[PDB]
Amino acid sequence: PQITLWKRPLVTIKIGGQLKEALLDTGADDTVIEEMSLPGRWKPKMIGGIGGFIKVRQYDQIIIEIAGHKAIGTVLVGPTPVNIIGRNLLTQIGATLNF
Amino acid sequence: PQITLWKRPLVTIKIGGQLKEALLDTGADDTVIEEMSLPGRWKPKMIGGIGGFIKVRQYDQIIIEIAGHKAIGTVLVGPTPVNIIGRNLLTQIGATLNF
Ligand SMILES: CC(C)CN(C[C@@H](O)[C@H](Cc1ccccc1)NC(=O)O[C@H]1C[C@@H]2C[C@H]3[C@H](OC[C@H]31)O2)S(=O)(=O)c1ccc2nc(NC3CC3)sc2c1
Ligand SMILES: [Cl-]
Ligand SMILES: [Cl-]
Ligand SMILES: [Cl-]
Ligand code: NA
Repeated sequence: PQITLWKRPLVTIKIGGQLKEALLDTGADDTVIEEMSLPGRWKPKMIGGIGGFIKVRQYDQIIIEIAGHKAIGTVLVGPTPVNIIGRNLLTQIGATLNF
Repeated sequence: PQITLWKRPLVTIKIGGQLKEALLDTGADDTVIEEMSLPGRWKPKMIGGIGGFIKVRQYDQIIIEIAGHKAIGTVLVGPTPVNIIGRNLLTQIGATLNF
């Protein structure tokens, strides 16, 4: 698909058996999801955004389905105001910015 | 161009006759630049994201070149960690997301 940018580029994802709405975010290195449980090992991380830093849990090797496309990668879980799909997963679904 | 996302989508912008680096950011509604001088009057705004928010100065109808493409629109100036080109200007340069 081609997604215009007149509105936020929101998509449905499936993660951890749950459906969520998330923003396709070329400005995000990593994927950051609101509080939820995920299986397996995690480690803490601090990540900076516009308003300073938040503490997150880093889960590696998490499968995800983004607007129907599967991939796998690291997911950060914590108190983000928006669920964001970052470049680490956008690459895997073949997303590009075109102009 | 077609910009893949294996690295950050950094481009050169020109604003006030000077070149700066900025992130093409589909997750940003608005364009936010580090402290600089711009002409005219400004209005107040707050913009929030990961970590919380920053207070910025809103300048309207500013001439800005993004990756060689000419735009004229709103620029927010304040203590952002990174210069961000948001959807207000990405739509002026004709950018879409594609996969
Ligand atoms: C979080 C999203 C939803 C909004 N932001 C754009 C976003 O692309 C921001 C842009 C950004 C990049 C880096 C530092 C600060 C901001 N990305 C972001 O925080 O991603 C984090 C993810 C993790 C941790 C790190 C690493 O990569 C960067 C960073 O991986 S924002 O906070 O920078 C921003 C920008 C413009 C803007 N305009 C607004 N307009 C107001 C609503 C009417 S609100 C707003 C918020
Ligand atoms: Cl990853
Ligand atoms: Cl590729
Ligand atoms: Cl604008
Ligand atoms: Na894991």
